[PDB]
Amino acid sequence: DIVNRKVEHVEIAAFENVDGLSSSTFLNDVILVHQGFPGISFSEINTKTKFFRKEISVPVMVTGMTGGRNELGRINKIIAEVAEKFGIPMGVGSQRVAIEKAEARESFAIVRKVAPTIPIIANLGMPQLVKGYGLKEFQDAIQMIEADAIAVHLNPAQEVFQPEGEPEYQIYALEKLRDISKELSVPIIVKESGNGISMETAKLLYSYGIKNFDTSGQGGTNWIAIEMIRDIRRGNWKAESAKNFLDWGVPTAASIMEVRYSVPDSFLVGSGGIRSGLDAAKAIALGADIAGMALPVLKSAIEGKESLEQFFRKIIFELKAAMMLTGSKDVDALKKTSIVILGKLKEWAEYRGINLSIYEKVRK
Amino acid sequence: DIVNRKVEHVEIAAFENVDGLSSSTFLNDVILVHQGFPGISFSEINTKTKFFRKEISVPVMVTGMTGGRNELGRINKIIAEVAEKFGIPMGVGSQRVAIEKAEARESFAIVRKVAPTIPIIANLGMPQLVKGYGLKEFQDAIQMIEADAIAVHLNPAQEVFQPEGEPEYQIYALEKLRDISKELSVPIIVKESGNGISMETAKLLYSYGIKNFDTSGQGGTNWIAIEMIRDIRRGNWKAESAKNFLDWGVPTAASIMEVRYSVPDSFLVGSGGIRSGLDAAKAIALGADIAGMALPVLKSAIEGKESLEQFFRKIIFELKAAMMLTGSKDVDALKKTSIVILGKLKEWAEYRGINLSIYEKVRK
Amino acid sequence: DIVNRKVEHVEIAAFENVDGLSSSTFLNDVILVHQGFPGISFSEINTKTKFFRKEISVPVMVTGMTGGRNELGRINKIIAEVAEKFGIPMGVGSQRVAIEKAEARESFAIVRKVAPTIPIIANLGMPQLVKGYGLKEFQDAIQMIEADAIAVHLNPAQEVFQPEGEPEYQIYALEKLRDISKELSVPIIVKESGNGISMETAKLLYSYGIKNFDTSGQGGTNWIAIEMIRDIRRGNWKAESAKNFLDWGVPTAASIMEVRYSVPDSFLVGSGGIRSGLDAAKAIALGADIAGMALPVLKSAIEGKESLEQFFRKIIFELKAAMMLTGSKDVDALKKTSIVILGKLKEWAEYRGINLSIYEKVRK
Amino acid sequence: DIVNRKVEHVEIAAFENVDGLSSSTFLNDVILVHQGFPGISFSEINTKTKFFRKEISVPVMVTGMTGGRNELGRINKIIAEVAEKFGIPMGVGSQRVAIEKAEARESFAIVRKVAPTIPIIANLGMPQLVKGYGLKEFQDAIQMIEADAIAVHLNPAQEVFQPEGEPEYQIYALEKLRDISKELSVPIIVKESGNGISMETAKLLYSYGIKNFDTSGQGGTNWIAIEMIRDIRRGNWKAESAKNFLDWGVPTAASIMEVRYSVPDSFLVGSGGIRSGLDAAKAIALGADIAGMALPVLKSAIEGKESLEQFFRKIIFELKAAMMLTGSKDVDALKKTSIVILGKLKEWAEYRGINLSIYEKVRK
Ligand SMILES: Cc1cc2nc3c(=O)[nH]c(=O)nc-3n(C[C@H](O)[C@H](O)[C@H](O)COP(=O)(O)O)c2cc1C
Ligand SMILES: Cc1cc2nc3c(=O)[nH]c(=O)nc-3n(C[C@H](O)[C@H](O)[C@H](O)COP(=O)(O)O)c2cc1C
Ligand SMILES: Cc1cc2nc3c(=O)[nH]c(=O)nc-3n(C[C@H](O)[C@H](O)[C@H](O)COP(=O)(O)O)c2cc1C
Ligand SMILES: Cc1cc2nc3c(=O)[nH]c(=O)nc-3n(C[C@H](O)[C@H](O)[C@H](O)COP(=O)(O)O)c2cc1C
Ligand code: DMA
Ligand code: DMA
Ligand code: DMA
Ligand code: DMA
Ligand SMILES: [Mg+2]
Ligand SMILES: [Mg+2]
Ligand SMILES: [Mg+2]
Ligand SMILES: [Mg+2]
Repeated sequence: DIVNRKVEHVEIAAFENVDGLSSSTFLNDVILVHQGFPGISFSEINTKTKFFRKEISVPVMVTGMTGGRNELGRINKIIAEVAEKFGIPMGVGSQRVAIEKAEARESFAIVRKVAPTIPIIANLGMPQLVKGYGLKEFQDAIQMIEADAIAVHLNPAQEVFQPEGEPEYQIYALEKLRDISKELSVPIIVKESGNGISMETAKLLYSYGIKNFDTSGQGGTNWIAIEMIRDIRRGNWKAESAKNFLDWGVPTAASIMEVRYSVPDSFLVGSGGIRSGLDAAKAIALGADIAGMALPVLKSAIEGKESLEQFFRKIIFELKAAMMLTGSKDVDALKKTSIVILGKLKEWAEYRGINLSIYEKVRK
Repeated sequence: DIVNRKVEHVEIAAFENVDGLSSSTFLNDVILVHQGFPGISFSEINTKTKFFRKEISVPVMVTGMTGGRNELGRINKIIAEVAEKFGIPMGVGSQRVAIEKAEARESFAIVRKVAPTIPIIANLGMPQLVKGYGLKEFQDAIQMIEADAIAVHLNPAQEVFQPEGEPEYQIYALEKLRDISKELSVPIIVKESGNGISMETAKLLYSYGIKNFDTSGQGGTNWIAIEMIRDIRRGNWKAESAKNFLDWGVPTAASIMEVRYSVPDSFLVGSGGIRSGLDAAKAIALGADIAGMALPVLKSAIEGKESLEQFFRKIIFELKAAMMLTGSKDVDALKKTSIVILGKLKEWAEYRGINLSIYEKVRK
Repeated sequence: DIVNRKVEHVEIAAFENVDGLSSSTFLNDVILVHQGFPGISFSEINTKTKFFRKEISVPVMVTGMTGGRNELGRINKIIAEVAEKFGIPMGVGSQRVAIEKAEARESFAIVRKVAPTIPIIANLGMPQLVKGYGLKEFQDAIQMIEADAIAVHLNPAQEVFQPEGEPEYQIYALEKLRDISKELSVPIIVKESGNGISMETAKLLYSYGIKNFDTSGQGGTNWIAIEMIRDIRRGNWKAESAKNFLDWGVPTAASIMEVRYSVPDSFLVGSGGIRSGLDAAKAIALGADIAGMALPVLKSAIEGKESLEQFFRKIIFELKAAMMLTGSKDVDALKKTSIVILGKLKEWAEYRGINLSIYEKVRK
Repeated sequence: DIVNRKVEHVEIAAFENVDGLSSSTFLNDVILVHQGFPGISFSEINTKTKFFRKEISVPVMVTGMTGGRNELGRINKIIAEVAEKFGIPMGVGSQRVAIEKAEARESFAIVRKVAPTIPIIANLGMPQLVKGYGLKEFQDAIQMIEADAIAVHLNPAQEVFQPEGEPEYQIYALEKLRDISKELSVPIIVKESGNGISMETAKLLYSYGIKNFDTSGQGGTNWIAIEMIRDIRRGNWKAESAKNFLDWGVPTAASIMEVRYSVPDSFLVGSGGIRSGLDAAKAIALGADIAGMALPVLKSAIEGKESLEQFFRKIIFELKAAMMLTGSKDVDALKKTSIVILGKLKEWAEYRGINLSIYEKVRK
């Protein structure tokens, strides 16, 4: 019933009120400057971009979500087969459960069966690095789905409020991670889980050789909220404490700036409450290399394959519309299109010593 | 039934909820400084100003709206005959439909019949320049109403979400436009359609010899909203994507600043959600040479001639009041009266590198 | 029935919704810094201050309001006899009506009968200076109540929307005013009427020898609103235009700054929506020499003598509390106590080039 | 029935609507930067800190509240015995009543009986120093509970609106306080009472040798509100005046900055509307040495011992969570962890000349 937590996560995320609960992406404060004369035609817009060694159709990825059981695997199947069809990369949920129990291995292995060509991304938790995971468990997760990269997740917020949570993040784990990167065939992405990557955390990770980040800021799926609900449900007293932390974290937009600024040469996924292609566009324009999505993908896949195919169409169209309307012929042009940064995001950046002049240069 | 789109545009704009829907002019953030001692009498205020080669009574124009059918032409008739009476210039709707079908030619030609002296402004769409329009179609549109100028419209936003939309804006079209200006007897205005002119777009247009701009920013008629409604109505899936773009664009006030700043010597109409003579006053004060109106004129003309005559009286009075209360004896004095720029418009201008010092100089 | 407008003004102001209607003082944005150790006792706080040649008990005045009829004069009687008792100066309403009709002379003359010692301030409208008033009409108004000063009022906003309004403010009127000051035995105050004095207006007035100003900014009695109501009532079409100007003007707080800054050595009444002793305190602290009130005094006087005596007690106490809690032993100490300027007032001051450094110096 | 005021204070504070009534801590504007990789384990977080000569378990204190009667003493008993159990320091309510009546001495003396080891802090009012309290009354208060320090309270705000209030704060009282510190065996803390310490007040107190401050800013228990309620209840006319001052004071967060900045080397309690361990965390991070609480401790103690034990667990956990999620191994690390200062708090600090650069340095 670490597999029970797995179904509870999906069940709450999908059907309960946790999307952006008391949180904010700050994407509100980002405005793409409209170009009344785009200088391009809609049909010649090229959404292709690179994702490590492969090429992907759209600068969007599905980030890690689930696995560890049947109904969980058949979700992963729906996601993967559609992701394949659209040429967009897919992460899988934490593979811990598949390392601990061989029955859960199938619900992850299905992904590569049904999606042979797209980038697939493994997933293990940072806490497990403190609790005696090493080179072989990583290679396990990797070869189990023939992953093109592995995502190690940061979730100290969640672990703290989780009823069975493991809030251990000793510096030792980074020495280990860095050694494991020596021996690994594929690159590592470090990703948060709804609470965002600060420039301190980015710089630290970078100092240990981490080059790929996934922001996962607040404003999307509220993981403190999900554990709060699990806490309420067990009459665990932590529930009320969690309530005080519902807006803890770096908002996604702020995280994107923070990471891009503190480690310019990084490969950067901008995720955490990306809900439309416009949001994807803003995130990329703001500094991300690719935009990441979880929850809305889950909600669609639960409704069935074509429901999700319609979702990706809507996202892709939206993105292309933002590109069109900024005169951005391809992903590179979008990355350097004109933006306005307003309100709280501005105040944030200024206080954190993010120089708006030198920032415009770093993003391009 | 490109004529059907023409009636549907009028029918939605006039009777459905699209005026400023999730959009904003930012005119809110503009404050005309009250002068307790004006230094003038109300009766000596002179609202006269030049409009290319003619002189107009008020620094206000009715911008292009409709034509292509009977009930559409009898609207144009009401507008034009009232515009004439008040000595205010009038643009007509897109003349594409009249180029394609000779029956629609009457609904445009009526305008010059009933309004012999005021500036009348022709209208063709930018996409048509990529789709084989040229010198002769322009001269057609012009001589068809004995136009004093022709407005070429930017509507990539609209075209994108339009169900039958043509979102093609290749750079070629500007090379063509620039050549057509060589041969044309009247000047060209480039205008947007509810989404605004950025300083990048202004500068580009200017580099092709365009000197007359009509901002048409967001915060008035929401053209994305109108197409969304047409999409909902056809059960076209684009409807929901459109919903995400309802606040896409440059707000009018911001656009005025952007144009005036990036191309100081421009002749500049400030339009997009101008609803009162106070709005007109702000737009002029802010940097516009003349203020532009569409939707409220439509709504009045639909109610009848005198309903619209009362409207122009209200607008004029309001304008004169703002002039009086700023001690502005004439349109020139208004253009350099004292203002305050606040809130989001300030943040916008700062981020976009609009120097408030050097701006005050350019508008004065 | 210029006497009828007099009754209607009181009747609307007193019983209808016009106090701060869509307007704002910006006093919100002014904060008096609390001193946990004041350094004084409440009982030793000295509220005394000078008012031209006289001394007054409190740095507060009742500004001009009414007269011209019986029920209007018996209001002036209640106000005056209470003002006398409290040693606070009182302005009277416009004396135009008393110049035009000798029956109205009594409703003004009563004031000096019942208030022999306090400063009484005469009142005439600026428009009348263009319409043939001069030295003798001024001396009339003065000697009619043995005034210690005369207030000439600026009301171009009001006159514009007034149904029988006279919006004439030629520069000639200042040449005349300046000559009339030559021959007058008492000083002149120029005051606005709900719409505030800008720094341009202040400077202009100053260049004609005017040294005493009464801000009367927006956020209090909305005089555009009052005339709008009169308009609605006569089915006058101006009603709707007025509605668009409901928030026209300089907010009181801004006006105080603007005047103090542009003419440092001025004697300055801060009025326009002063509703509590805290408001009075903020206004003085901000830069006013004395605080001015109209509407709330009217409303109390209408309820009877003791109702108004209780009002002045409440005001005085409130003021003293603010003085106590800022460690301000007397009016001078309050004028230089510590403040915070926030929000929109700050943005206003910055845009209008009011240097916050050099401002803090000027207000001391 | 100065003991009646004691019962009324508790009875209103506890059961009526006065917590943060029209007031604000500004803690909203303080954001602790989330660290996705903390670099520590939750279990190795050390919350210990020094409190004068003693060491305390948590950087939190219960600030002074009550005493003077039986049901008041049995509250003090519950608080103290729990405070003891958790190793957190406790202040007692004003000991005036125990100096005046020997029956009230028991309700204070109980505290040291049931809490032998924790720091206990005496309490006397600043007004009593002008009304002939001296060395011996201080030593009385101290030895009556074997206090480790004495808090003298600033409450001019309260005294002003109190029906039986004594608003006397002559400078003389500081000369006296300073002399009394000569002869006293324990240190003196100066604390406010819901209205905050300004940098002027801090500097003044410091110039008289005061080194320990307790901010007690607005946004928590509204003492003006409490006296307002007492006023309403006695039909005292001051009630309405009080209403106008409900948001008078320095917001806690602002006060913390102001004190830390004006007197860097101070020992500083940050109190006034601290309601969660997150609030405690923010206050310490911001500049406080320890966080202070009153009202929520009262409310729990009223419900019984274990209700309050649960409360302290909740607070401690919350605090440790904030520490964890900022990678703060101990109280010192938290004091120098990364923050963002936004909105009104930023505007406040800027206007008050608090240099954000030189501030970041002072807080570490
Ligand atoms: C049901 C669900 C389970 C998830 N589980 C995982 C996990 O196993 N590992 C992980 O790194 N991310 C996990 N995520 C977090 C996402 O990858 C993502 O970083 C975060 O939810 C923010 O994106 P969103 O707001 O678009 O969902 C999960 C999200 C959802 C909705
Ligand atoms: C019913 C209607 C039809 C319009 N059609 C056209 C068009 O043919 N060509 C064009 O350049 N502008 C067109 N406009 C846009 C206006 O000229 C104007 O730029 C825009 O609506 C913003 O102004 P408003 O908010 O005052 O309406 C149309 C507006 C309306 C309301
Ligand atoms: C009923 C009434 C009549 C007034 N008439 C006059 C007038 O005769 N002359 C004048 O200078 N001010 C006049 N005032 C304006 C006030 O002196 C004051 O400047 C303005 O009302 C703002 O103050 P308040 O908001 O505290 O009323 C009048 C105000 C009221 C309420
Ligand atoms: C019932 C009650 C009585 C209090 N009485 C005292 C007092 O005797 N002396 C004092 O210095 N502080 C007194 N306080 C004020 C607190 O010590 C504290 O400074 C203030 O309430 C702000 O903290 P809070 O918002 O956490 O309650 C009292 C607070 C409460 C709730
Ligand atoms: C958002 C996120 C990281 C979800 C997985 O949490 P978990 O603690 O259930 O993962 P694991 O199975 O690694 O404990
Ligand atoms: C606001 C605006 C430009 C309306 C005309 O759009 P359209 O696409 O119907 O014009 P055309 O007839 O040129 O296609
Ligand atoms: C607020 C104010 C100035 C009221 C008097 O206006 P008015 O135009 O009735 O005065 P007058 O009697 O001078 O015309
Ligand atoms: C918040 C606070 C200081 C409460 C005690 O006030 P009080 O005036 O009842 O105290 P004392 O007993 O010293 O008069
Ligand atoms: Mg886990
Ligand atoms: Mg078109
Ligand atoms: Mg008049
Ligand atoms: Mg007391």
